[PDB]
Amino acid sequence: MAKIKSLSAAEYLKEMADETNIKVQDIRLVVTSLQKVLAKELATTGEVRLFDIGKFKLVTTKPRTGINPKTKQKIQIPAGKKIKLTVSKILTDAVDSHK
Amino acid sequence: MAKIKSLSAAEYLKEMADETNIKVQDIRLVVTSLQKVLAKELATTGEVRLFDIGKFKLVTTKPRTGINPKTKQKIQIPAGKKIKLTVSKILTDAVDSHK
Repeated sequence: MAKIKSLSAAEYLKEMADETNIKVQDIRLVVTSLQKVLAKELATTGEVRLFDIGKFKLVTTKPRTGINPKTKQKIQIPAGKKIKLTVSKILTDAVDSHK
Repeated sequence: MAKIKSLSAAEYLKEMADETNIKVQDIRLVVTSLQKVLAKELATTGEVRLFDIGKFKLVTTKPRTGINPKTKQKIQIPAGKKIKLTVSKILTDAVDSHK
C-alpha cells in the first residue's frame, strides 16, 4: 500500500508488552478484545464513548435516487450502514494534535 | 444503550481475570494506555491501522503559504487539524448484516 509513518495492531501489541510485565502471549488477546467488544457494541447499535478520544456511533446513509441526465440508467445508491467517529475536545479541538 | 471507558474496563476484567491474567487496577491501565499511545502516534503524524475495525488518521485543512510581513521565512495560513476514521470491511459488513 502507500507508505507513511504507521502502526498495526501488532505495533501497539509490542508497545503494550514493552510497557508491562503483567502480561505475555495474552497481549494479542487483550488488544483484539479492546476492539472485538467495540465491534459488538456497534452491532447492538450502541454509542461507545471512550472519554478523551471521542465517540463511535453507528450511522446509516439512507437510500437516494440519483440521476445524471445523460445516462439512461438511474444509479440509485442503496442503504449502507457505517460507523462515524466524532472527536473528543482534548484530542482535537485546539488541543493535543493541533499544537 | 451506550458504553463508557470504565464499563469497557469492567467487561475486560470479567473475561481477563481467569486463574491468573490481569487485575482491576491493571485492566484500568491497558485500556487507557491504548487511547493515549494511539493519540501520541497520531500526534507525530502517524496512521493507526487496526485490522478488523478500520483506520484513524489525521487530516489538515490545507495550509497555504503566505509571505506575511516579517522575515525571509514563509508563514503558513493557519490549518485546522482534525482526525478521520474510515471503517474496515469486517466492521461494516457485520453492521450491514442484520443480527
